[PDB]
Amino acid sequence: QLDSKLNDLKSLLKEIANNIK
Amino acid sequence: QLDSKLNDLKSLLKEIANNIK
Repeated sequence: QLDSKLNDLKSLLKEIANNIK
Repeated sequence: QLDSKLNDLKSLLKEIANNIK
């Protein structure tokens, strides 16, 4: 479950990367 | 405890993302 939270963080950071890019 | 440190890193990266965004 903690790792799934980390993967959600990964999705969020990818989303912000796409936004800024 | 290491995972909590990783989650603190997650909070920091989210904060910088909000700052730049």
